[PDB]
Amino acid sequence: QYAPQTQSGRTSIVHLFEWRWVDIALECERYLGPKGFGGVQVSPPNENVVVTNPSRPWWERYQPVSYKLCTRSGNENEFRDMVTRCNNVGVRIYVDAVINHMCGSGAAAGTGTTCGSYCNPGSREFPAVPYSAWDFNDGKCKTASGGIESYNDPYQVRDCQLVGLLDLALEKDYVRSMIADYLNKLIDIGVAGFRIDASKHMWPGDIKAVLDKLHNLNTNWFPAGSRPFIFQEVIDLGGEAIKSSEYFGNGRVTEFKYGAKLGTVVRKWSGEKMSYLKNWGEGWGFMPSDRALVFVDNHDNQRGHGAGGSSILTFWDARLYKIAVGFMLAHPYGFTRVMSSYRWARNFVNGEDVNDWIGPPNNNGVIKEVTINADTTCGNDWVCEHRWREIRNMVWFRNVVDGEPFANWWDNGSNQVAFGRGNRGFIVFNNDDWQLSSTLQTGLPGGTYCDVISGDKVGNSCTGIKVYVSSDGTAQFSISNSAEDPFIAIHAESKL
Ligand SMILES: CO[C@H]1O[C@H](CO)[C@@H](S[C@H]2O[C@H](CO)[C@@H](SC)[C@H](O)[C@H]2O)[C@H](O)[C@H]1O
Ligand SMILES: OC[C@H]1O[C@H](S[C@H]2[C@H](O)[C@@H](O)[C@@H](S)O[C@@H]2CO)[C@H](O)[C@@H](O)[C@@H]1O
Ligand SMILES: OC[C@H]1O[C@H](S[C@H]2[C@H](O)[C@@H](O)[C@@H](S)O[C@@H]2CO)[C@H](O)[C@@H](O)[C@@H]1O
Ligand SMILES: [Ca+2]
Ligand SMILES: [Cl-]
Ligand SMILES: [Hg+2]
Repeated sequence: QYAPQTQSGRTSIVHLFEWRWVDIALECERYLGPKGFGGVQVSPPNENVVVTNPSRPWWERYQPVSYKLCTRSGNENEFRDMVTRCNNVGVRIYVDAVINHMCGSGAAAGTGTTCGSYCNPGSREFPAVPYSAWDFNDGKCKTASGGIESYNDPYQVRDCQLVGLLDLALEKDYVRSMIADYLNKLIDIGVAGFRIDASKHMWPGDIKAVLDKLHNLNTNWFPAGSRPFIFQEVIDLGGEAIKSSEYFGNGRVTEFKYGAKLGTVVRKWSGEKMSYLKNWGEGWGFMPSDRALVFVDNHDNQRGHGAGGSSILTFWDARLYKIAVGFMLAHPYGFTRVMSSYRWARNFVNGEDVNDWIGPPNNNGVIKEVTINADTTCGNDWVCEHRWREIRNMVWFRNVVDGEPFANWWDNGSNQVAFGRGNRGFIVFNNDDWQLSSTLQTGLPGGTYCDVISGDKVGNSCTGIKVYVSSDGTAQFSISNSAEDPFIAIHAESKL
C-alpha cells in the first residue's frame, strides 16, 4: 500500500485536476511519458450530481450518485483508453475514490446527474448502486444538527454528515463490498492506486476492511503480487482528536503540515527563515517519510477549501511557488505530488474568495480541451504548472538523484541555502532581499553543468546559465535577489 508502483526511476505524480480522459491520454503520450513523470491523479471518475446553482462547480464531483464511470471527464470507454495508453508509456493512473458519502441530503430528487441515474436524497434511495435508507449513518450520528459540529469528538467526525452529505454506513459488509467491487473494476482496468477521499471521516478499521477486499494489480503492466498504492486524505495540522498515525496501517497519508509550514517559511512570515529547513522532514514534526505523500498545494487549499490556510503557495504567486516546489522536489522527504490547475476569476470579500466555486474551463457545461501552445504552455485557461520549465526539470532532477543522501548543506544564517543529493545533484536558493555570492562544495564531479532552472541542456551546450564545477567539487554561484527565478539546480544529466 506504501509503494507507488511507478515505473522504476519515476518519482512524482501530477494531479490533472478536472482534465478530460482524452486529454490525459494524449498528455501521457506527448509529454508525461517522455518527460519522466510517474503518474497522474485523476478527478473522481464515478457519476455525480449536477449542480446548477452555482453553475457546474468543481465540488459537484464530490457528491456521488452511483459508481458508473460517466462524468464530465468522459465515459467508461474513454476512461479505459486513457488508462491503457498511459500505462503503455510508463505513466500510472491513480483514482480519487470518494467513498465516505453520496450526494447532499438536501438535494432534489430526479435524474439531474452526469449519466441520467435516479436518486432521492430525502428517502436515501440510490437505485443505480443500489443503496437504501439503512446503508447510511442517520441513526448513528448523535448531534442535534446531524452534521459535524466539533472536531474534538472522533465519533461525530466519522458518523455524521460532512457538510450535509449522506454518510455511508461503512461498517456494513453490503456497503464495504459495493465499494470494493467498484475499486476492483478500476484495478482490473489498469489503475495503480487510489487517493482515499475524506479518510478522516471514516474509521481506520472500515477502510482497512475495504482494502482487504482489493485484487492485485493488472499483470499486463505490473509484476505479480503487486498491491495497489494507497494514499489517504487526512487533514491533521494538530490540535484535534484524530491523528494521521491512526491511518498508517492502511497505506500512505497526506501530510498537510508540509505545505502549510513550507509556505510560511518561503513567505518569510512569523520569523521563519529558509536556513531553518536544514532538519526539514521528521525533525519538523512530520510523519515518517515512508508514510507521507507531500505537496505544496492541493485542489482544495489552493482555493480556500479543506483546511485552507493563508500561507499556502499556489500558481497565483508563481515566483515563490516555483521555489517551494523546487525545494520539495529536491528534498528526499516523502513521495511528491505536483499540482496542475485551471485559472478562475477571484473576488475577495473580507479577505476571502467568494468565487471559489468556479469549475473548470467550459462551453456551456462541456469542459474545454487542453490546447498546447508553441512554447509548450497550455491554452484555454489551463495553468499546466507541470509544463513550466522550472517544475518539469525539477521533476527530472528528482528522478536523477533518487535514493541519494541529503548532503553538503550550506546556509548564510538567513534565507540563502544550498544542498546536494549524493554526487548526482545540487541546488542553491536565494530567498534574501540581497545578492548571493559564494563558492560552495557541490559534491559533484568536475565539469560544466547546465542550470536546469533557467534553461536546458541541448546537445553539447546550455540554453541558460552554465555552472563550472572545479576539480575539487567547488563552484562559484551568483544569484541576484531580483532574478526571475532566484535558484539554480544542476545534476549528473545536465553535465556537458
Ligand atoms: C467535500 O467538500 C467539497 O464538496 C462539498 C460537496 O459538494 C462542498 S459543500 C456543497 O454541497 C453541500 C451539500 O449539498 C451544500 S449544503 C451544506 C453546500 O452549500 C455546497 O457548498 C464543499 O464546499 C467542498 O469543499
Ligand atoms: O468542507 C469540505 C471539507 O470539510 C472538512 S475540512 C476541515 C478540517 O478537516 C478540520 O481539521 C478543520 S481545518 O476544519 C476544516 C473545515 O471544516 C473535511 O475534512 C474535508 O475532507 C472536506 O473536503
Ligand atoms: O516551459 C514553459 C515555460 O515555463 C515557464 S513560463 C511560466 C512562468 O515561469 C510562471 O512564473 C508563470 S508567469 O507562468 C508561466 C506560464 O504561463 C518558463 O519561465 C518559460 O521560459 C517556459 O517557456
Ligand atoms: Ca463518515
Ligand atoms: Cl489530497
Ligand atoms: Hg443524489
